[PDB]
Amino acid sequence: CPLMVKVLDAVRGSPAINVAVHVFRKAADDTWEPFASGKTSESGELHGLTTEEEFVEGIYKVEIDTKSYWKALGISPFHEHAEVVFTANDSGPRRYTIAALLSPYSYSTTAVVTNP
Amino acid sequence: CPLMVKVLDAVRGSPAINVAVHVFRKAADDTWEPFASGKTSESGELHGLTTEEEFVEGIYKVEIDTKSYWKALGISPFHEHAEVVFTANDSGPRRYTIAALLSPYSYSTTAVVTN
Amino acid sequence: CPLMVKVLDAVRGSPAINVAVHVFRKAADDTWEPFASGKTSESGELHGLTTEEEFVEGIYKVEIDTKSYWKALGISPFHEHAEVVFTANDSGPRRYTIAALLSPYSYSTTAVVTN
Amino acid sequence: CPLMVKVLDAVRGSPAINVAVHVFRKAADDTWEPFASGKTSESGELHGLTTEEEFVEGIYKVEIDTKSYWKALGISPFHEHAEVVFTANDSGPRRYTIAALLSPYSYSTTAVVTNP
Ligand SMILES: COc1cc(O)c2c(=O)cc(-c3ccc(O)c(O)c3)oc2c1
Ligand SMILES: COc1cc(O)c2c(=O)cc(-c3ccc(O)c(O)c3)oc2c1
Ligand code: NA
Ligand code: NA
Repeated sequence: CPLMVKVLDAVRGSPAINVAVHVFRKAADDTWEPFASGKTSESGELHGLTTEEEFVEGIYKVEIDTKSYWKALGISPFHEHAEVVFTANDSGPRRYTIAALLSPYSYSTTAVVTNP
Repeated sequence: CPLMVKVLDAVRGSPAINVAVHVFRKAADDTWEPFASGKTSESGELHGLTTEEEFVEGIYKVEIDTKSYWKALGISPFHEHAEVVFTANDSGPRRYTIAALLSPYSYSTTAVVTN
Repeated sequence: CPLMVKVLDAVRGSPAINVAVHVFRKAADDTWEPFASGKTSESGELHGLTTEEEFVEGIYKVEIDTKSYWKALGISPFHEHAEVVFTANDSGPRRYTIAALLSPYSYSTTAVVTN
Repeated sequence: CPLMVKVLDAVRGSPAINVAVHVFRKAADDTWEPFASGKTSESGELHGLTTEEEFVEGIYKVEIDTKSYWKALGISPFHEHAEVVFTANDSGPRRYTIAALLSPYSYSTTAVVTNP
């Protein structure tokens, strides 16, 4: 898979398990079209969102459902979600790992991009 | 003003100057309505976006134009922009500072909410 | 003052108040010599640590007592402290702000160096 | 191995390769004794620093040689190194991953702690 999402919990020092993730792709009319979705596993990772064939050039938005995550742990957090927006595959196919590190009032996100 | 945005550059160890910032309010039909905008100052800060009277409870989005910032420095970045989406809540402290720390392939954002 | 320390709490979205901070200078024999210290204020800031005359070039270490901060809030943390080690350089801009953003199992630190 | 170090480069969007790491353990006299060292691989990971038997309770310091890393890439960075200091194994053996995300004037570090 050319798109993977990894989420960590900075309060617990653990993977962030059962985090919902929705991916969108900007359409020709400039709307955000639903592209793929899933949830993180016990390891904090979400694999299998898409395929090399389907993951064409485009502008993609990875929404990480942080508020839904934190509230289930009894924490009222600040953000609604984390949104990671990027152009993909503009120089040919790449593999993308989107990582996020979550706290109730803060998050950081990183991308690791590799050429297969 | 109840909303301030502060932007820092983790590559040069400096405020991120002249960065465009757009704030939107979520409307009843779920679209994003322009609310306020500006450019960060020489200190990386953008003050005066709104007033107590206008900044009612609701969902807001702060978009920070990170891509143009990095391109003006000759650096190829990953993200189109950084987006910070949150609910304004009258029960909490009254002053919101949205801080962002920028790198070409990463950013971190924080909310400092005080009285 | 050429050196300021700012500490933020990523769990509560607030300044980190009453955090002990110790600054050390590296001596010729490689040991760490106490240099300045204090506690962060209600704004999470510690001003007045040193002066231009005393803050000569060299290697400095800023230790932030994060463990005591989290324990006073009833939260079990990972780190003993956060340590920031850097060289002061007269060629660069003259004012150093060392910022730290704290979580129980993580921290991030940044240097904002300006004139 | 119960101690692993992972390092990422926030400028390049890549693993941070060939980063030197020195681990110390506080001795009874309160000095920092050299405990293990190594360097990150092509994946940004450093495995095999220690063993379950040798990684006893203690206060450990993981020094990540960030300045040496960045200068080789033609970047004069701010910090000398990142130092991650923590008590380990105080409630019995655990597995620790120390992760760091590096920029020239900033870094963030996280721990993921698991119970085997
Ligand atoms: C199990 O421990 C791991 C494993 C990873 O793959 C990762 C990873 O891929 C990325 C990061 C990370 C660390 C600090 C940040 O501020 C950030 O945005 C990301 O942590 C990990 C920790
Ligand atoms: C001038 O120095 C300052 C001043 C500030 O108010 C701030 C501030 O409000 C927040 C942060 C900050 C630091 C690290 C992060 O990972 C992050 O997301 C934010 O840095 C500052 C630095
Ligand atoms: Na192209
Ligand atoms: Na014990």
